[PDB]
Amino acid sequence: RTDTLLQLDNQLSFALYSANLAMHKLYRGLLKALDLTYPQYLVMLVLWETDERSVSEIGERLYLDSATLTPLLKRLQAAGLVTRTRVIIALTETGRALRSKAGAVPEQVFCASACSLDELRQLKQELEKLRSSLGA
Amino acid sequence: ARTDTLLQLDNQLSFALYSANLAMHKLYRGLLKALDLTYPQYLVMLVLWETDERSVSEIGERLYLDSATLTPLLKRLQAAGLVTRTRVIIALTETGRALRSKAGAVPEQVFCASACSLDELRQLKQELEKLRSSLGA
Repeated sequence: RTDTLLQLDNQLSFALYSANLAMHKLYRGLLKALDLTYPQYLVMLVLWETDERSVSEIGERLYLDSATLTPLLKRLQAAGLVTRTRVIIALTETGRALRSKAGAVPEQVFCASACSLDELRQLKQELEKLRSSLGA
Repeated sequence: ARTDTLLQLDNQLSFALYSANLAMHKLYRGLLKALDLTYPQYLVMLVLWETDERSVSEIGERLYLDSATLTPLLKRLQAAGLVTRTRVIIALTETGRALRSKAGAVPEQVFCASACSLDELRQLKQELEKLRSSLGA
């Protein structure tokens, strides 16, 4: 009997997949004013904390390979938010200015999660533990 | 204020979720190669292996996916001869039903790779379920 092992409700992957999509849906609404997609927003988070990073450094930080990150950088550059120069990525004046408009986003996500601070930190910790166990 | 601390990558629950999901996805690209399926196509098979002969709507509300997202997947499953379409209503084929036996190795390896205890895995799954619900409400 192998069926119970494959029931949808018993898959850790599906819970992760569906919660991540729900998070994306929430962000599409939260990032509307700053015209960013979630992954693009992640790149900006990296730059707003540490500017002038190489593509390799950003990819290592976000756990993204070149093929997935490059399109994000291209879109950010075309929007005038970052520069790409031989590759090193840096914020433009408007890209740096965008940070002030994203200040309320984290709090909005915290509220929507319905988690207490400890529940959020505990969940985040377990997810990071899982990420480390799954990845090389 | 120190809006910089609120915006740090390492302080985002969403990133921990996004990156753990990505790691799980990468693992699955390797695991599913033996079944020659993509993750979403696999999810559809999971639904059918538990409850066969389902409508596109039923499969959708089970996976929290809309018809527009499911349509391409079902056509690929059909082309692979794992599923048939009866006009709406998706049913497993002999081949699709047989694929279940070898699919068991997927959850098996995921558990091993997760380096979690049974209790830890189900507890994390429960919290993620709670979050999905909360985010949508």
